[PDB]
Amino acid sequence: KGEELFTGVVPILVELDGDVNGHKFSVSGEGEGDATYGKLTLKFISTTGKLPVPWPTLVTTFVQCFSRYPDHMKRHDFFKSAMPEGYVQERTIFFKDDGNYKTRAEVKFEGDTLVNRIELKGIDFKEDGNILGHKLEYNYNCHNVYIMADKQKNGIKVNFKIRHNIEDGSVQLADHYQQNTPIGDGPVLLPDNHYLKTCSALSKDPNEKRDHMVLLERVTAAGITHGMDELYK
Repeated sequence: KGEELFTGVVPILVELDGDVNGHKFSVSGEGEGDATYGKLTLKFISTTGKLPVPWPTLVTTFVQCFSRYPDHMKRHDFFKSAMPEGYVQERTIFFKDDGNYKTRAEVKFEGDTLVNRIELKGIDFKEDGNILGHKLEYNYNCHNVYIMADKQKNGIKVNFKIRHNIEDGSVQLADHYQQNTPIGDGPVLLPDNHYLKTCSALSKDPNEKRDHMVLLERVTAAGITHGMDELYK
């Protein structure tokens, strides 16, 4: 079905307008995905100047439909099943001992292009916190994304904890509460419990002047039966 839509490489467009503790900013991303290898390549650029928050804090915000689901786990892939029409992705991200982001996004095909348009509001951040104070290392760890069906909503409930290395020394945890629901009136794949093993590499474009981020990410569905295909482990 929608599965077919991901047979190969898909171009992606990402749009984000945000406001954190009153700071207004805008980001635009482009790149492509290949669910066959569970691989994404993306570049984002702030259009509103220097980013008021660390790039890393937005990674998760900025298309799980690109995950790699093993053949045997295909009945579990809500994301792809959800579309041509797309899904709405809503989240509440709690930065431990700090503020929080609430986000609402729509992911769907617009032509040949897989698009992710986002609205983000962040509040209660500490002016000299790890976030506003930009105390995060420019890096990213691997994380297990837990997935569950949400029968009642005809979608899924997703939960995970991101671990942000603090330049000072420890880790800044960010707890993610996530919900996905189909935009269309079609039937979707409500899966059995599972998870995606995810890893992201953050870099920069030497020949790029605006504040930006280059993201290389890989996602492999897991939790039901072991695969050698598994990213980590």
